[PDB]
Amino acid sequence: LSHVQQALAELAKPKDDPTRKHVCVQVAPAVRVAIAETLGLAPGATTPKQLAEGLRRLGFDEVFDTLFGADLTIMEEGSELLHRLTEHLEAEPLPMFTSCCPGWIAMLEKSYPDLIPYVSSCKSPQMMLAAMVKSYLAEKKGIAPKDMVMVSIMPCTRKQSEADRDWFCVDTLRQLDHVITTVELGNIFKERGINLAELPEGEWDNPMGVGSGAGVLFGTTGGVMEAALRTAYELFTGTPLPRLSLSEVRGMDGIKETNITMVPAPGSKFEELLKHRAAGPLAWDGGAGFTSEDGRGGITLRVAVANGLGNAKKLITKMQAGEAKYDFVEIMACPAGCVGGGGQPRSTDKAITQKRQAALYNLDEKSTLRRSHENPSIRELYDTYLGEPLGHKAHELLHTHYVAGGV
Ligand code: SF4
Ligand SMILES: [Cl-]
Repeated sequence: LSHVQQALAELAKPKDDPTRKHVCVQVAPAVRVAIAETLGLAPGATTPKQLAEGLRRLGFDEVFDTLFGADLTIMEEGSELLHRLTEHLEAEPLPMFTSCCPGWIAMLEKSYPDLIPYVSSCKSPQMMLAAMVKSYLAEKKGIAPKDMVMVSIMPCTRKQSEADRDWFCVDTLRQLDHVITTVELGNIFKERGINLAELPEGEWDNPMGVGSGAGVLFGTTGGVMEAALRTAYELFTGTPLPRLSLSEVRGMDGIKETNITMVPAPGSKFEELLKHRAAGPLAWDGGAGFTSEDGRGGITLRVAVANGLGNAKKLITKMQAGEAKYDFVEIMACPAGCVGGGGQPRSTDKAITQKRQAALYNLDEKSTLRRSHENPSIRELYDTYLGEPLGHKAHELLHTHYVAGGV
């Protein structure tokens, strides 16, 4: 039985069936924008809440937004980056690589096992949300994890392999049981005569198990990498980080970069560290610093983004050669990123991924910058359950490790 079949079988049990499990779903933004295409419509032609209604009609007990999981990843990865920076300023190495793309993680383990220590220990948004629901939410609702099935809808054909990593288990209890792609889900709806464009607005569930809505605030973060950078930057400097604009790197396909200059906040420990101490296949060059005549030092964070895997191999070679100098690097296996993932609908439109990206968020939400640490649902989870980012409980549920040679 395929994972689609297993999931549908669980949903086929009447809710009052004594062998019926609690079945929940989480949905990626890239799925939400592309699912309209499965009906021959434009990206974003169906609303987030129409999709939530559609999923509920399949028999899902809870319907979650993967963006809640991404708030968790931003919390942990922003903290991890800042921690690595602090340790390096006072003399888990740098540069740091993101860890959300399983295509990258597979290549890392098989082809670059020596780079393992440089990779973020964070789990992906979907795996963080799944770990959370089978632990925190299970406890809150008085439901045994064994009686819980979680499904995720992803634009990606590699997300099941991510979910299947052996140790992503609960206390064979899987944190995330089944991954379904955008097109597979689109097919499920069409086969059941569900037309998403004709559905009423439904509603999301909060993974916290109380209140209404998806448990994510209004607005956009700019994505996990930018938001992790913002978390670190704003704590370091005491000043806001605007939306980033990445620029194409000359002579290297699929690579974009930005340099972020950071002056420590006055009176901060960061200011102290820079002053008090002025003096590995990828050796950190001690970082790119700057100073002024009066002694106001700063560091420039050198950030790169690679799409996709061939292009990433060429970046790594340059990095190892010392020809490319970066402090924080995001590698995505797909040329267009997740909106162009292998589980997405096929279009004759060469610019379909541009249309999908543009429709990801409305102009209203686009104009409002969201910060994960300000989300009351996230605050409550840390305050009452997780403890501190990077802490013992957070590490146990939300972090992971890598296996040289692969799994
Ligand atoms: S970039 Fe592609 S392979 Fe990587 S997580 Fe996104 S959809 Fe999956
Ligand atoms: Cl994810």
